[PDB]
Amino acid sequence: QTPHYLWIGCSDSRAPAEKLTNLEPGELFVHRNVANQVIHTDFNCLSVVQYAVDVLKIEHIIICGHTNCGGIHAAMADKDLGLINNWLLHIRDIWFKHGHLLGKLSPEKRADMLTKINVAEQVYNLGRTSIVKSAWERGQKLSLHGWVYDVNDGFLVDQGVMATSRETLEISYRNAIARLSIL
Amino acid sequence: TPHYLWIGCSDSRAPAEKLTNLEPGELFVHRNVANQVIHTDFNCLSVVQYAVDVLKIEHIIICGHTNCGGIHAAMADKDLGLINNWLLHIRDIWFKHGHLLGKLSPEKRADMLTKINVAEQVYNLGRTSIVKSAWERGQKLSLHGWVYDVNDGFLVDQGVMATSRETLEISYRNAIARLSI
Amino acid sequence: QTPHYLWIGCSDSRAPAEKLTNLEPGELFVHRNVANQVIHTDFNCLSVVQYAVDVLKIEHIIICGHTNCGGIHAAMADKDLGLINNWLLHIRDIWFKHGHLLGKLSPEKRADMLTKINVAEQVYNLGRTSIVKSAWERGQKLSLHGWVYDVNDGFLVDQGVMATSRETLEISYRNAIARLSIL
Amino acid sequence: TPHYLWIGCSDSRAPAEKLTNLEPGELFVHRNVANQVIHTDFNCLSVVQYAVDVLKIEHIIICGHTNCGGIHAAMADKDLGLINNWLLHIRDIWFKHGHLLGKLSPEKRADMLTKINVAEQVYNLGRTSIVKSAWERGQKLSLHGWVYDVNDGFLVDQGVMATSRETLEISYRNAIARLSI
Ligand SMILES: [Zn+2]
Ligand SMILES: [Zn+2]
Ligand SMILES: [Zn+2]
Ligand SMILES: [Zn+2]
Repeated sequence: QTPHYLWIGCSDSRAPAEKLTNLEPGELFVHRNVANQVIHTDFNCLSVVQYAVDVLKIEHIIICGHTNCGGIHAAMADKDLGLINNWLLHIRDIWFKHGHLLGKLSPEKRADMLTKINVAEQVYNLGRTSIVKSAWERGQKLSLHGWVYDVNDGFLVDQGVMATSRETLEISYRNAIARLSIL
Repeated sequence: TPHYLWIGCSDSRAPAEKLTNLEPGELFVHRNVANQVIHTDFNCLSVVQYAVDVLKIEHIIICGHTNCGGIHAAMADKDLGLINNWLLHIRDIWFKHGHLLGKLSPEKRADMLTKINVAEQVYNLGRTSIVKSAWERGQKLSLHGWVYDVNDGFLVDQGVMATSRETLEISYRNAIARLSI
Repeated sequence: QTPHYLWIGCSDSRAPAEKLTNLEPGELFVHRNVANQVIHTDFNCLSVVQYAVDVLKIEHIIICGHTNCGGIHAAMADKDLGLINNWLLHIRDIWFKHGHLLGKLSPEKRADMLTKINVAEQVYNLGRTSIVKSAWERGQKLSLHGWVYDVNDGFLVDQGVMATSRETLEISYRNAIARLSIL
Repeated sequence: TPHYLWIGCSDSRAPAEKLTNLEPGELFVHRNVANQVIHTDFNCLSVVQYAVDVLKIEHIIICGHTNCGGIHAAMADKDLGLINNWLLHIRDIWFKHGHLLGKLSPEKRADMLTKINVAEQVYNLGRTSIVKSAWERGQKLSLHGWVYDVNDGFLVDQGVMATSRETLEISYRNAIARLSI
């Protein structure tokens, strides 16, 4: 009967999409990876993103991050854990990009802050893929969402990110970071 | 903290999550089109590293599934941009086992390839430095490969199942051998 | 003034394209990588392949392998040399694909045989990229060549591979392997 | 056997091969659009491993170049399929240093970004496990980053040049600092 909502969660056995949502079982494409990333040059993910947009003709993509997250912790620490270092170097660039903002916060609160920046940045990445641009620019309906789940509090009434167009992607992304920067 | 890594297809019809009779939080999931493990795919090899090294998983399960979008698309003849690149890896497998699959009926192929695919992905899994090393340092790691027959409801052990490189060769070679009955 | 011929050689300080060819300096796009591969899911290469076909509008791609080659040797040996193992696992699949044929040859002669299979297989890969298919199928001129260079003998008057269309790619590829199999 | 690894752009105008005044056979070349080293790029990281570990190279040079196809295409606004994905990494760099590049003239950006790019690729190079490890086992490895100004004929030391992680920080930070004169 076909799925209508793509979820991109973290491999960290978190965002049991199934369970966190509770919508219609069978209408949820899922992809999971360490720190729930959308990297410009990742076939794996983009391939999913493609199948979901072009083929299954989906109109929603949630990227969902979470707090107390292994990728983020791994990303912030130094242990060279092999391949995963490469993968997380992308997250470390995000940390550098917002170093100033993060660069003044109880270090405890930094992991959770970075979890949030990240969800914004991946939506921003997602939104700049040819896949998605093409789709919008050809008049197809597609909405993007960035949410952060916490095991204690549920979903944070945060600067979510929300993008239904190239123009809205921008505002949203900016607003998101703008909003996170206040302290 | 979880003992299994599940590697499923993005196609939505395999919710291992309950299927099994195990748990969540004991389940560390990665899902991608056609449920592949590609030699040079950082996305997935990354999931497999965190699994094997950080969490110290004991079982990695690759789960294929019948009438699968990915599999069908692979044999379809029509460009879908990026997804085609990703699916060429499954075409290579298709060609590999061509004779076998010619000796077969057009609509029955779908399913066969689904099986073969699982076999082949496990062989890929088991040749990764990651896995070959868990093994050499004597970590307990078993690799399992199943197809979910969405039609009959039940899963199905394909009996690829490996615990070492030697046990990897035997299952793989035996599986391919068996799928030319 | 623009280039008209893409060369894909081996990173093994071999196929100094420049020098091996001697055509018009400035009209040679080059990419090099270990064992001179064209992998289905490699952005790096495909990106070059794209720039060259779509943008610079090239009409020739040589993939050039060579004999006594580090990638091939590495591929055939067992030392786990880290990342490169992953990369070469692709070459090892080619070895498995032609195991029977290789599987009866003075083991010395195997490395050179595999060097040749490889050049065929990469052309075959190249030829099945959307990039190239799209190009042909839209009536653009594009020729593909697979040659093997030897330091002692120069270019082997071998089953080269040669493909100007989807249909010719096939014949050529088959003919190539067919031809290599005789002993 | 060779002592240098050269990492150039595919754009054809940088034939390091003679440019230098060194040699071939002492030169192990990898060329790709916009002369990038991406964190998760197996193609290139592979060249860099073979270089550093197998051949035991002493110098890795990343060479950018003025009016570069890749750089221009990055700032162009027009989809070119796959190449766009690859070029988003250079857009991210562009944005990163946006203010600097706004404070600048439309046609002069081209060149600046070319410089910045080199700076940033070297920083990428120097954060790879591969390189960070050569260093910890005390191998001699220096990383250099140059722009070839095709117009004036001459190369140009950008004076990113690193021999350790600490020496990597200093050059990088100093370079960016200097390119906001
Ligand atoms: Zn996580
Ligand atoms: Zn499927
Ligand atoms: Zn070579
Ligand atoms: Zn260039």
